[PDB]
Formats: sequence, structure tokens, C-alpha cells
Amino acid sequence: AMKLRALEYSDLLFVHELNNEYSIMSYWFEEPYESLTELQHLFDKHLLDESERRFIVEDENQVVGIVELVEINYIHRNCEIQIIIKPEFSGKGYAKFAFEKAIIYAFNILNMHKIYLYVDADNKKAIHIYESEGFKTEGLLKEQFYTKGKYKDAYFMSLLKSEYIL
Amino acid sequence: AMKLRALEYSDLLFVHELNNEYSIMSYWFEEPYESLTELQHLFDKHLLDESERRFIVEDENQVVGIVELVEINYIHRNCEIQIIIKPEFSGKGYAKFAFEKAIIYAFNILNMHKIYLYVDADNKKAIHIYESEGFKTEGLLKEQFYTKGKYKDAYFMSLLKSEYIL
Amino acid sequence: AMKLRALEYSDLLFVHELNNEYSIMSYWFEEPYESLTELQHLFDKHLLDESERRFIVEDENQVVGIVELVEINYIHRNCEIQIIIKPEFSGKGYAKFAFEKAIIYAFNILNMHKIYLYVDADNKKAIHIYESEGFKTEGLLKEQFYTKGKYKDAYFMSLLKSEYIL
Amino acid sequence: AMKLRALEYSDLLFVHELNNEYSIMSYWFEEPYESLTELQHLFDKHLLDESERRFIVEDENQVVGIVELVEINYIHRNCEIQIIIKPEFSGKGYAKFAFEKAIIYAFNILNMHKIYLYVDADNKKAIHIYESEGFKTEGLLKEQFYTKGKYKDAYFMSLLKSEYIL
Amino acid sequence: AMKLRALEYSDLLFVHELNNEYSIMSYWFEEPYESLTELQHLFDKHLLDESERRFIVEDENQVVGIVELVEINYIHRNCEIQIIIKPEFSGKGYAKFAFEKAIIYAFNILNMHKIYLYVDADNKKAIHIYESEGFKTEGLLKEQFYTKGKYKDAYFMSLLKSEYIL
Amino acid sequence: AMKLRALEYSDLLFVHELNNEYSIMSYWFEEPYESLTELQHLFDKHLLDESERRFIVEDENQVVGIVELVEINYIHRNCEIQIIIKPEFSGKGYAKFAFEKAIIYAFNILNMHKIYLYVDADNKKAIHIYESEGFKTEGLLKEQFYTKGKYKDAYFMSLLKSEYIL
Amino acid sequence: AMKLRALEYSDLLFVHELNNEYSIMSYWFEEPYESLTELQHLFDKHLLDESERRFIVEDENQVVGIVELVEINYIHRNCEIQIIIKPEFSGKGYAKFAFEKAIIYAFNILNMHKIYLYVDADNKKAIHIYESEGFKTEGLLKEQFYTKGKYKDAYFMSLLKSEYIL
Amino acid sequence: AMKLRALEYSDLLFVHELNNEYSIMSYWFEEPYESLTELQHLFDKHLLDESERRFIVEDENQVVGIVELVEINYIHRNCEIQIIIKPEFSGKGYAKFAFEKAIIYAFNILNMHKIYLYVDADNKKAIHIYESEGFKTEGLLKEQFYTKGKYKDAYFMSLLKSEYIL
Amino acid sequence: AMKLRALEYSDLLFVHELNNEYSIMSYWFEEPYESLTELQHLFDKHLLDESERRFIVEDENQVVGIVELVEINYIHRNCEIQIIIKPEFSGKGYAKFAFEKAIIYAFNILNMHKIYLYVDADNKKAIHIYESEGFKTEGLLKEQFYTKGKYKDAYFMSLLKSEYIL
Amino acid sequence: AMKLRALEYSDLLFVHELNNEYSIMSYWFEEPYESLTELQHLFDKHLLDESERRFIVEDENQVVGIVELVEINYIHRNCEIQIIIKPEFSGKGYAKFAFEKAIIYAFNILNMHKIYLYVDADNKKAIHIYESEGFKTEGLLKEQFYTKGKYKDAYFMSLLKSEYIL
Amino acid sequence: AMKLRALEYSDLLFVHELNNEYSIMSYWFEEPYESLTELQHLFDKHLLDESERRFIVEDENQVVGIVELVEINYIHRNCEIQIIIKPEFSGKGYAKFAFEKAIIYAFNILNMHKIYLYVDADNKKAIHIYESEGFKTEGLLKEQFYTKGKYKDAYFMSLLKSEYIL
Amino acid sequence: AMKLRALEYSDLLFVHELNNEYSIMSYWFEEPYESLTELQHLFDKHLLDESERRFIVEDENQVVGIVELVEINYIHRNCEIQIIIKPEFSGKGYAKFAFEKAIIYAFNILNMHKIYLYVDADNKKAIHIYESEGFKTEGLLKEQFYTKGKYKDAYFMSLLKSEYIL
Repeated sequence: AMKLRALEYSDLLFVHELNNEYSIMSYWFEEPYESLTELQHLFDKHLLDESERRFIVEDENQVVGIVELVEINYIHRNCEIQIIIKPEFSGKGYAKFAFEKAIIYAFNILNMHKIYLYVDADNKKAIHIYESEGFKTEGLLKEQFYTKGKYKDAYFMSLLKSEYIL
Repeated sequence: AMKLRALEYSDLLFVHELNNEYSIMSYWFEEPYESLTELQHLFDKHLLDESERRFIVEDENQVVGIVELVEINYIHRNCEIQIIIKPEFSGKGYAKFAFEKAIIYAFNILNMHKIYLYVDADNKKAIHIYESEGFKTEGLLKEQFYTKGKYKDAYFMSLLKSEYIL
Repeated sequence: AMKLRALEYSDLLFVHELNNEYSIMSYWFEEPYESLTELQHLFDKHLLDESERRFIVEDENQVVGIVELVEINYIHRNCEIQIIIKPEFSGKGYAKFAFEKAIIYAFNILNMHKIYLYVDADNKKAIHIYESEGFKTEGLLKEQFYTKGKYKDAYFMSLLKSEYIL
Repeated sequence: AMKLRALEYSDLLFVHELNNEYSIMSYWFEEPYESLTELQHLFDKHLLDESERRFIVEDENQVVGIVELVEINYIHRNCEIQIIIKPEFSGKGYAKFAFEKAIIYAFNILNMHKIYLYVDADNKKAIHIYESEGFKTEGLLKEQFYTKGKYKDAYFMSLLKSEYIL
Repeated sequence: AMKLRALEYSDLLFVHELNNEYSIMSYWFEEPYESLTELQHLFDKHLLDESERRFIVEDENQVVGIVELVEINYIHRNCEIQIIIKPEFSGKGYAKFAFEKAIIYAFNILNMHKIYLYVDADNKKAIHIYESEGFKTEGLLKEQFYTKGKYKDAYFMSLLKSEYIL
Repeated sequence: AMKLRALEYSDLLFVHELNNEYSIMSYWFEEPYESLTELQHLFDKHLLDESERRFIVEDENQVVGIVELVEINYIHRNCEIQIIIKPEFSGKGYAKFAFEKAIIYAFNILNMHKIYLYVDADNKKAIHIYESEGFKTEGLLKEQFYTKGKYKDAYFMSLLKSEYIL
Repeated sequence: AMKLRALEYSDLLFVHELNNEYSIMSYWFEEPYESLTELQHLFDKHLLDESERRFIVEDENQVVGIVELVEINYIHRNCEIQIIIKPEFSGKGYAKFAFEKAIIYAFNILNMHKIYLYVDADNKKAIHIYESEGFKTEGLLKEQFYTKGKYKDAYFMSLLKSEYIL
Repeated sequence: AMKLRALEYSDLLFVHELNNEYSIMSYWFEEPYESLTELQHLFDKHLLDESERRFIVEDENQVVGIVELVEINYIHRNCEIQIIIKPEFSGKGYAKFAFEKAIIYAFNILNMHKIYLYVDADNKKAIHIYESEGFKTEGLLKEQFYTKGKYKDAYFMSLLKSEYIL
Repeated sequence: AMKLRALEYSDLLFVHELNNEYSIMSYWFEEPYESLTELQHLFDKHLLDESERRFIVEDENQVVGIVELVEINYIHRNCEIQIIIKPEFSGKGYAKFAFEKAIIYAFNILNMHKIYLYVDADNKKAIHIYESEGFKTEGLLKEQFYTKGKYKDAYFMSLLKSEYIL
Repeated sequence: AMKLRALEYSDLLFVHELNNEYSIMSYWFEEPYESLTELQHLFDKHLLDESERRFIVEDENQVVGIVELVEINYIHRNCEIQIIIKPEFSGKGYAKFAFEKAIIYAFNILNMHKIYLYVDADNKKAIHIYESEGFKTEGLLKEQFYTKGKYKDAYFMSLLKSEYIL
Repeated sequence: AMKLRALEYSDLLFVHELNNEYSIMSYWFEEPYESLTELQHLFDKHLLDESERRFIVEDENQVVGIVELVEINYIHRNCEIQIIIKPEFSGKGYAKFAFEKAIIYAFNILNMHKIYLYVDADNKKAIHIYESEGFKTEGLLKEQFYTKGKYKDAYFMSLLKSEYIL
Repeated sequence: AMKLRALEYSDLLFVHELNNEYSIMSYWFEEPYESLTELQHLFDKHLLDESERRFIVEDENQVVGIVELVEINYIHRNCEIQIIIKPEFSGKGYAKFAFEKAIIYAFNILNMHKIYLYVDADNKKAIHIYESEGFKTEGLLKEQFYTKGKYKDAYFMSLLKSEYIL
């Protein structure tokens, strides 16, 4: 049984470890962190800020990933979604599950109108997870991110609640 | 033997767990929380605020629920009542007991004039608990709450101390 | 030319004066005030709280009233509306104007789903202003407010954006 | 035209002067003060405390006195009333007016059940003002106050809202 | 061997428990508390305030009660006395002892002139403990306290040091 | 002679006025403001935050607009540009000038790689100013902004420094 | 007409000047000061401390001196009295007046049992003012104060309220 | 082997216990305390204040008492000495030792000119300890202390360094 | 008569203006500023930091420039020198004077061993001012600074006190 | 397997020990430290400052060194690199590895343009590690550092990303 | 008529100016200052520190100098004296006067045992002022101060109160 | 193997004990302490103050002493040295070692010009340790320190780096 659970202070080591698996710099409420000690301090600084919301993805046996809703805007009713699954659990349907649940949370709980994400235009496996959840490409943002010594293009993809309920 | 006991800091894990059993977002002194860590911080922020009062419902063996009096107003002498019983204990009369005791607390201890609540107009089992304690419907508030992807209607129900003592 | 303008610190004397024209106790972010000095201190305490929003109603010559949106909830997308016009300006269409503009602000700017208000069930002139803006009665809340030595009944009235655009 | 007006920070010099006309030590939220500078600092410390409420008594031309409701208790619904009129205005009906208005405020606005006061058992002129407003003696508290080198007896007098409305 | 001992932080659980045996709301330096967690926070806030003084009543084996001197006034030299003995120890002379010692403390240590108390006019067993220590009734304060759904009358009783030493 | 000048505290009234000319809600370091008093407080809170940079556009006679660089990211080296010219000065080349200077500042001073903006897909006059400065459309973000009661589509447009220097 | 008036913040220049007329170091709540700037800062630090109480001695035309009650002890009910009259006003009866009034304040207002003072055993003119108010010598404290390069003896003198009322 | 050792935070329980053996109220830097919890808080408040200095009197086996130098004045070079020995150790020469050492500390380390003390004029055993260390009576301060229901006379006794070295 | 004077708070407008004459970003204690309002806040933050020292260069009629010693290191005894003269005063010998005086201050007052600076390798007029004061080139730091859209090379130049005194 | 890992609070003992192996004084965000206790306090003060970034160099068995990027400048895009390897691990290729990884981090992650370092002109073994990573000497800074009683010359060496990718 | 007056906050401009007449760096409570703005901030930081004491030297017409007692030690009873007279007033006997008065203050008011000073061994005019007040040389501290590019020798001179009174 | 190690927080008990072996009062950054609890609080207050520097003297088996450099002045480049060795380790060469190392630290690491000390003119064993390290007497400061009831003379001794390297 998988589930999404709200992120606690005690989750931050996992968060740190997961993001450490990627060379791209990591942010907590738009402030950068590279260590667990930085992450703990940013966590306490932003503790009641509603612009981001995070969930731990679990099965009964362990924590397997994180769902982040960020740039949550309650006027325009949209937010950016980021999901990271431990790479050792790829293809096991944790990403599909996390997506399904987070989309449901954004639309049916938070009452968002639209959700969007950015994805490296070379990350075919991620794009396919996104596409299977109904995300559509709305933009190709050239040289938008600098990663591993190169500026890379990113797709802006999005999902409208109205498309979601059809 | 059942009893109501004042909520302590050490009760917050139970509070967190109970509210986690419901998809509707949870509030502490009108500030939203989804994690235990948020709940602990809001608890300390509002520690001496008299606008809400909370009790843990117990039997000798465990904690079984929570009674909340909120929006307590000492001029107009009314407050909103919220009671949540662990769903595994339904039909065991904990809800009836919690109600009876909280109404007594509101009227005979706090000196309230009126108590009211909101209930989803589809929640027949809850409405019947309320009706059996003498709550009357005063309003049908259409599309007042957004829950699980739909705007839902709620009854405003209320109990006057004067009706209570008859 | 009438207009709504965002409330500044320098508006608080007017706010104080206006609310002083009514015996019912006045609140700023749910904290009571009776003097300008209390109002100034509550203003600074709640300066960036988004749960209430206030506008000054003006014509070119003077400030004539206040529009308050309170209990703003960005999940359920509803808020309570309060409008007070200086009694010397009654029947001049400032109330109609203030209403029209605040409803527009709530729906088209804030993206609310529903707006509601409470009104003493004897206040026929107010109720008629409300009814002319499309508010419908959803409830009759008996003995809900204590005013001038008596518990008084209030109508809960509301307006759905969906009704508004028809 | 007389009126009661809520006490502002700018009233504190008057408050200081008035209380200075009496040898008995003066208190602000149960903390003693003898100077204006102490009074200003206590005022800011207790600015949002609801246990006391104070009004300035005025005619169109000047401030003539102060009404204080203290030990306000919103559970038992009673409070202690203190009224001081500038001695130069005695017999002009400012005391009667202040009383009438403060009683009305306590009962009909604050929803108190009972109001009480203490008065030196030798202060016949004050007692008669009290008696004319319906206060009844409930106690004779011997040697309760030390004033001008002597312990003096005080009457506890009170007024029930139920008596007030008959 | 019985004794009175000054109240420590570590006594607050006992204090909480004892006051929990009574439906009347409990106060610490005139601020209400219902939980141990509230009591701990009020304790630290008022730690060096001399307006109240509290003692734990003990025998060699356990804590059996609390003595409170409150509203201590060092100008008029009087204070209010409250004593609560665990109901399981009634009739064992702990109340008599606590009284005797607290009166001695108030008069001979604190140099008070007068001590007083309030007691529900129906609480014959308490009144008799008071009367046996020389308290005299000075007032009958009608409908002064709201308890268990009813306004109740209280006696004001008092003891003068001058009577005490005769 | 036109020029760009760094924004001072004393510019905030102009900033407030300018943004007040538009119904879309205004932000300072991603926190919303509608009044000058809110803007002043956010200004002091974010005074040394380098994620946004703002300039006042002037001619010798008056302030005519504002240039904002926001979401400045010094790793990926891109930022979002917002320019607002007083509508009374449209077509006078202040927008062209402001653009030219801000692009120069972003690229040649801040060393950005890319600049981007969002524009309502119906705002032809703005789009043409952008296009004349070399911005290219990279995306069409449907229903991305809620404005005047409707979700509206926005173009994401961008300019690469490499294109700029050709 | 002479009078004693409570010391305000605005009195501190006078206080500074007066004490500057004496080589012995000056104290405010037992902390030393030599300048007005030090005195202002100590004043704010000790603003609500009840261990000292100070009055300005005036005639209708100017401030002529200061009365200080220090080391006020409300258990043992005694305090130390210090009075300084501008030396230009000596023999005019300001010292007698100040004494008379301060003694009255200590005994009849503050309820002190005893007042005492220290005086250089060579200061015959001061001692005679003291003796004329009924102070008696209780001690000769040798080499107790170092003044102008010499250790000097001081009389401890005192007045009992019981002697005062005979 | 006896010795004096500087008082640490961990000594405060002993300090509390010792002072608890006496009915006279106890002070820490002139602020009263009756509990260990009050004593701990006053200790931290006055941690670097040089007006008092305290030592624990020990033998190799236990703490047996406390030496306090208070009202230390570095201009007039005198201080008040207080010594309390556990009553179970009386007559064992701990008081003589503590005295001898504290006098040596005051004169030879702190460079005091004079040391003094107060003693109840009935406390013959204490007076004899004092007299044996060369203290001389300089005053008889009548009704200076209120203890066990009576005002009591105290001797002021003192020792001059010049007498000490003869 | 020229002179160097220590920089005051009131100099910051001049500082702001001067640095505004250059496109390179400006720093105060290594924190960037572009406005006077930022500069004022950084000034107060770093008010007693000894790592930088600044002087205003003046003639009798006006302020003409600024001397900055930064990265002052009191172990290695070296610091970086920056001098900016208003461009309207070039060739008038203010730069020579400022240099001469600041070098004297660094060596003879601060006891530095070495002073150094960085200069754009194209800034011949500056280099010649430096060379005329005895600075020698020690390095050519390629692409060290990004200015006006290009990475530029800088000379590191330095002066040893030992060379200075020859 | 070697790796670089972000520095945590728990790394500071290692950091302290390593720097203790060198007589040159050590800095944390340009503030000097010699003890672990100083280092811990500076660590918390600078916790979110982005001007320095530090990594621990490890193999599977232990921590072997530290990589520091300091004076990070995101406008000019350069930073100073410092690497210290435990001297017991010299010649084992930890320095080469640390270099390779930190250069990669600076260029490909942080997007720096240039990296530089300072090295004592006598430290041939270090210079050779630097030279093997492509650092070139750009300057010889004479008497720039005072170490072990002598002013010593340092090479400024640097690496351009453009050279790095060739 | 000359006099010494205690230094006020408003004296700091004079203090700044006077010390500015000397190249040696200036200190306030051992913290260096070169500007008035630094001096004002140090003044407030050290406002109640008794280790230094300062007086302004005046005649009826203007302030002419400053007397500083520093390193005041109340155990060893000695302090360092610094006197600076405006150089335009040299030879007018202000230095003699300031000395005479400050010595009197140190010995007869502060009860110091010894006063000392340091003086450049070349400053014959100062040394002669010192010698005429009875200062004796106790030491020649070679290369003790670095001034105007040279290490200079200083005399330590001192005056014993015992010599002073002979 | 002996060594000097930087003083940590955990060293303070040793520091306390060592200084306790001497009757002369002890200072931490010129603030007096007699207990470990005072020392801990002063330690945290002065944690980053560079005016004093302290080392623990050790052999492999235990801590044997402390080296203190105080009054460190980085302009005049001199400091005062204090070394205390546990008296049980005298004559074992710990003092010689500590000296040698601290002198080396002051001169070769801190770049001091001169080091000095004070020593009781009767302390021949200390003076000989000093003399053997090249300290020369520059002054005889009579009655400079009050110790064990007597004013004592001290030698000022010093060592110039220039003498040290010969």
C-alpha cells in the first residue's frame, strides 16, 4: 500500500539525501541548500509559509520519494509540481502513484485550476510519466537551466483541472 | 468510564492523526496545518488565546476523539462546536457522550447562550447525532465548502441554552 | 466620481469614527477595538495578513465609507462582506456603488466562488441594498448577536459568482 | 450635550490630573501609578487587555470625568465600576449621566449580569449617586482600605441587570 | 507531621490535578488555565510577581493540598485566601492546619492587616472550617459566580489581625 | 534626457500609484500588496534581498515608470523583466528606452544569460514593444492568469544575450 | 502655595542640577549617575520599580527641591528619606514643608511604620530640620561615608509613626 | 579542613534550604524569593552584578553554610555581612571560621574600609560570635524588622579595617 | 586646502552619487548596494567593523571624493586601497593628494606593511596616478572583472612600506 | 571510492583539527577562529551566506580533507579555491581528486568563469598539484602573508573555464 | 571661572573634534573610533559602564577640553588619567586646572589610591604639566606606541594619594 | 610531549580551578569572575573578541596550565602575557615551554612588536622565568596592586621582537 504523508521535520534527512542524488542545486522556499544543516534551518524559517507544500511518498516499508507543490498561487490558482522518486525504485509505479495523488491534492483539495512543471527536454522517461498523467507541452524554454556545464532547454508542461475531469 | 480532559501539548500527535483521517484541511486558531510539526508550532503561538478550547475524549483505555469549541465569542455568547471521534469507535456512544459533555461545558461553565455547528448536508450519520442532542437547522449554506473536488452545501445547526434546559 | 481605494494607515481615524456610529462592538482581524489608539496597534500587528481586505469608499470630495472583506478563505473561496456608509450619505447610491465594486473585486480579482454577509433581520433598508445586488437568504440565525440589551436574529445572505454572471 | 467617548492615549494627562485630586493611590490594570510618565508606560503595556475598559466623560466644551469598568469577568459576567468627575463639576448631573451610560454599556453592550462598586462608608454624596442608579449594599467590608492614615470601612454595592430592566 | 512548603515549578501537575477536581474555572495571576501546559506557561510569565503567593500543603508522605494568597495588596495590607485540600483527605485536619499556617504567614510574616475569602453560600462544610478560624461574614454577594449553569451567591468573609491576636 | 535610477524608499508612492492603475494584484518580493502602507513594510523586510532589482524610469521633469527585474537567478543566469510606464506617457518611447537600458543592465552588468517575460496574449501593444527589443515567444501558457473575471493565456517570451549581441 | 508633585521624566534636568550641587556621588535605584544622559537611561530602566518614590517640591513659581523615599520595604514597612532643597532657598521653610508632606505620604498613604535617614554628623543645619520633625538619633555610624577625601561619621535618625501621631 | 568556596548555580538548593530554616523573608540582590525556582531565576538575572558576593562554607564532607557580602559599595568601601550556618552545626566553630575568612576577604581582597551587620537585639548567641570577631555596636534601630508578628529592634554592628589590623 | 576627513553617516548621499558615476557594482563591507537606502542600512549594520575604513576627500568648498581602505588585515598587515574622485575634478591633484594621505594613514597610522589595488589594465590615467605614488605591478589577472558586457583584465599593483620610506 | 560531500555542523571538529595542523591563522567567512568553540559559533552566524561553500573530502573509510570555495562572486563569476588534505594522506591522490571535483563544481554547477588560488611561492608540492590541474601563475605578490615570523611571497594562480574545457 | 562638568551625549561633537586634532587613534571604552557617528554608537553601548569617567573642561564662554579617567579599577584603586586641552588654549592654565580638579575627583571622590598616565618621552610640555602636579616617572616603556610611522617610547608616570596630601 | 592548544568552552573548569589557587581577583576580558558559573557566562559574552587569546598548556597526560595574551593591540602591536602553571608542576619546565611557545605565537603568528607583563616585585621565581626568556624591566610601579591586605609594587617587564630574533 502506497501513500502520501505530510512532510515532517524528521523527514529532512531523506529530503537531503534524495536531492543529493541530483547535481542541480536544491531549493527550500526558493532559498538554496546543499547540506542537511542548511535544510533544517530553512525549514524552521518557512514553517508556516503556504506557498509550498510537500509530501513524502511511502509504501508500508519505507519512504520512497517526495512530492513538492511550489509557487502555489491562490489567486491565479496554479502551482508547479516537482516529484522525485529514489532512482532504485524506478519503474515500480511510485512516480505514477505520487503524481496521481498530488494532482488530486492540488485540484480537489487545494482547488487549483492548473498545475505545471518544468522538465529537461532530454529527460524522456520523466516526460513520459508526465504525458501519461495528461500533461501537455506549452513551451520550450531554450537555455533556461545550467546543468553539468551546459545550458539546457526545458519543456513547460501543464494540466488543466478541466482536462483532468474529462 | 468516559471522560473529557483538557488538551495538552502531548496530545498533538493524536490530534494530527485524527484530522489526517479527513481530506478537508485542518485549522488551529484559524491557521491551516497538515503536519504534526506545523501543529506544534501553532500550538505554542496560540497557547493563551481564549477563542478556542479543546478537549480530548477518553475512556480508561485510550484517547478516542476530540471536542473543539471555536469562534468563542464572549459578548454574543456563542461558539461553534466540532467533534471528531476515531472512525473505529463509531456507534459506541463516544460521540453522544462528547456532545453531552461539551454542551454542558459551553452552557454551564462558559456561560454561552448558543452553540452552533456546520455539517455537510449529505452527512446523515453526523446530522442524526446532532439532532439527538437538540440541534436545529437554521440554514442551508449552498456551495459553502470545497471538498474532494466539489463545492458542497452545509447545514448551519444550532442549540439555544434556553431550549437545552427545557 | 466615486471610487474604492485601498485602506491606508492614515485612514484609521475615519474607520474609528464610522464604527463609532454603531453600538455593536468593532473588530480588526477578529480582535476587538473601541478606540483609535487600539485600532492603530491592531493595524500594525495584522499588517500583512491576507484574511481581511479593506477599502475606503470615496467621491472626489471626501471619504464616505468602508468596504471590508473578512474571513477570506482561499480554499473554499468565500468571504464575508461588510459595508458601512456614513449615515449622512444614505440614499445617495454610495452603498450600491460600494457593493457593486466589492463584489467585482471579490469575484473577478480575488477569484472567490461565493460571498456572504450577516444582517439583523430587522434592518430592512440594508437587506434591500443586499437583495438589489442579488444576495439571497440562506439562513435565519436566531439570537445570534447581542445588541442594545437584546439577542437578535440575523439573516445569512449570500451571492454565488455563478448567479452573479447570469 | 454630554457623551461618553473611548479613552485614547492623548487622554492620559487628564486621567493623571483627575486621579491626582485624590490621596488614594491609583492603578492602571492593577499596577500602581503616580505620575503621567508611569501612566503612559502602563497604558502601552496593557493596550489590548480586555479586563478593563475606560471612557472619558465629556460635554461639548471639555472633558469632565472618567468611567472605568475593571475586573471585567466574561464567565461570571460582572465587573467593578469606578467613576470620577472633576470636583468643580459636582451637582451638575455628570455623575448621573456617566453612571447611566456606563451601566447601559455594561449590561446592553458587554452583556454583563451584575455590576458592583466599593465606596467609603462615609462618602454619603457618592453613595446617594449610587443608590439613585439602583445600587444596593451587599456588604460592609471593615478596615478594607487604608486612606489618610486610617483603615476605613467600605460598602460593596451592586446592581443586577434583572433589577435594572424592571 | 504536616507542613507548608513554597510552591515549585515541579508542583504544577499537582496544582493542575487539584483544580481539575472542581468545575469552576481556574486562574493563575488572574489568567485562566485548564491544562498543565497552560499552567506551566503562566507560571513562567508571572514568576516574580508578588501579588500572589502559594504553598503546597504536605504531610511526610504526600502533597495534600495548596494554599493560595492572592490579590495581595501591600498598601491596604489585605489579601484573599484560597485553600484546596484533596477531597480524599477531608476531615483529617489538613484544611485546619493549612488555614492556621497561612493565616500566620499572612499576618506575622507578610504583615497583613486583614485576610478575606469568598465561599459559595451553600458550601456549609467550607464555611464551618472558615468560621472555626475566626472568619466573619461581611457580605452576601448575590449571583456573583456562575457555576454549573446557575448564578450563585457568595459570602465575603474576613479576619482582622487584631481579632486574630485576641 | 531619460535615465534609469535605482529605486529608493521615497519612490514607493509612485510605485504604489503606478501599480494601482492595473487590476492585476501587485507583488513585492512575491508578497502581495495593495496599499502604500503594505508596500513600505515589505520594502523594509526585503531591503537586502538580491532576487529582485528595481529602477525608476525618469526624464529630467518627472518619474515616468518602473523597471523590475525579478526571479533573478545567479546560477542559471536568468531573470524575469517587468516594465510599467505611466499610461499617459505611452508612445513617447519611454518603454523602448526602459527596455533598452534594463536589458543592458541585465546582460552587461548583472551578467545574465537570458531574460524572459510574461505578457497577456491579447496585449498587442506590449508584445510589439517586446518583439522590437528582440524577445521571442517560447510558450503559450493557457489560462495561466486570472484577471477581470477570466483566466487568460500568456506568452512566455525571452531574449538570449547571444542573440542580443548579434 | 507650596506643593509636592510626582516626579516626571521632564524633571530629570532639575534632578541632575540639584544633585550636581553636592560632591557626594548620586544614585538612581542604587545605580550611580553623574550626567543627565545617565539619569535619563536609569529612569527608563527603573520606571515601574516601587522600591523608590520621588516628588518634586514646588511653589507656584518654580521647582525648589526633591523628596526621595528609597529602600522602601513593604514587609518591614520602613523607608529611607532624602530631601534636597536648592541652597538658594534655604531658611524659607521649603525643607520643613517637604518633610512634613513626605512623612505624611510615607505614613498615611504608603502605610509605613518607620522612616529613617542618614546625615553627616557635622551637618548641624540638616540635623536641626530633622530633629524639628521628630527624628531621633539611633546610631552613630563611624567612617561610614567617604566625602571630600575623608571618611565621615553619619547619624542614623528615625521616626516611628506611633511617635508621629502623639 | 574548612574552606570558603565561591557560590555556583548548583549551590542554590542548599541556599534555598538554609534560608528556609528562618521565617524572615529571603532576598537575592534585594529581590525576595521563597522557592528554589524563584532563586534560580534571580540568580541568572543578577549573574554579573558586583554589589553582592557569596561563598559556600564547607568542610571536606559537606556544605555547612553561606557567607554573603551585600550592599557592597566601592566608593565608601563598606559592605554588609550575613552568615548563616546550618543550625545542626552550631558550636562547631564554622561560624567563627566563616567570619574570619569573610572579613579577610572583605578587607584584604576587596579592599573594604568597614564591614557592618544587623542582628536582632535578642539574638545573644549571634551577637557573641560577632563581638568575638571585633564587631562593635553603633546603633540600636528600634522596630526596624517585622518578624513573627512583632516589630523587633536590631543592633547595627561594625568593624573597621583599622581596628582589625591592631 | 585639501584634507581627508572620516566618513560620517551624513556622507552617504555623496558616496552613493559618486559610485553611481560608475557602471561597476558597488559594495559596502562586501555587500552590494545600488541605492542610498541600501547604503544607509549596510552602514548601520557594519558600523563598528574594522575591516574597512573610509575617508571623504575635501577642499574648503566641497567634498570631492572618497578614499576607501578595505580588506584590512591586521595579521598580514595589508589592505586594498580604492580612491574615487568626482570626474569633474580630474587633473586638479585631488587624486594625488588623496593617495598621498591614505598611504600615510595606512602605513604610519594603521601600521600596514603593504598596500595594494586592482585597476583595469586599460585605465591608463589611473595607472599613472598609481605609478606616480610608487605602486608596482605584481600581477595581471585575466578576465577577472565583468564590466559593460566584457570580462576585463586587471593589474594587481602594490606598495611596500619599506619602498615607501626610501 | 572517494567523494565530496557537503559540510555539516558535525564536520566542524574535523575542520578544526585540519586547520590546526597549520600555523597560519584560520578563517570562517573572513572571521578568524582558533578553537572548535569559535568555529561552531561562526558556523551558526554564517549559515545561509552564499559567499563560501565547503565540502568534506572522503573515501568510504574516513574524512580526509576539505574543499573550500570562498570569495564567491556571482557577478564577475569567480571564486578562490582552498584545499587541505590531511598530511598523512599525501601522495594518495586525494588532493588531485578533490581538485578535479571542486573545479567541476565551480564551473559546471556554480557556473563560474574563473577560479584562482594563492600559494606560498616556496610550496612546490602544492604548486605542482595546482599546475597539474591547469592553474597558471598570474602574479607574484611579494610579502603578502606573514607566516612563522617572516613575510612571504605568494603566487596568484588561476584557471579559466574556457581553458578547462579545451 | 573654569569648571569641570560631566560629559553629556551632546558633548560628543566636541570630543570628536578634539581627538581629531591628534593622529594617534582614539578609543571609547577601549573600542576605536574615528568619526562622530562611531562615537555616538559606542557612547550608547557603554552608557552605564563605570570603568571610565569623563568630564568636559569649560570656562563660562566655551568648552576647552576633556578629562578622561580610564581603566578605573575599584579593587586596586587606581586609574589612568588623560587630559586634552584645545591647542589654541595652551598656556592659559586650563590644563593645570583640569589636572587639579581631576586629581581631586579621583582621590577625594572616587577614593583612588593612585593615578597614572602615559606620555610620549619627547612631549616635554606635557611632562612639565604632569611634573608640576606631582607625577613621578616610574617607567620608560620603549617602543610602546606606534605614531606617525615610528615606535615611540613612553613614560609611565604616577601620583600616590599619600604623596598628594603631603 | 608538551603542547599549547586553543582554549575551548570545556576548559573553563580548569581555568576556574587554576585561578582559584591565587587570592588576586581574576578577570575574563577585563570583567571579574570568582565562580565557574560567572566564567561560563563571560566566555559566551566575549566569544569572538580578539583582544585576548588563551591557550591551554598540556603534556600528553593532563592540562598543566594556561597562557593568556591580553590587551592585544593590533596598531601598536603589543600585548600583555600572563602564564599560570599548576603549582604542583613547578620546576618541571612547563613554564619555560609555555613562555617559549606563547612568545613565538605573539611574534611569529600574531606579528606583535613587543610583549610585556607585570610581576610582583617580590616574586623572584617568576621574575627569573621571565628574565630567562629575555624580558627586561622597564618600570617599577609602586603600590600598583592590592593583594592580601597590602599595596604591592610590580615590575613592568617587556620583550621586543627585535631583541628576540638576535
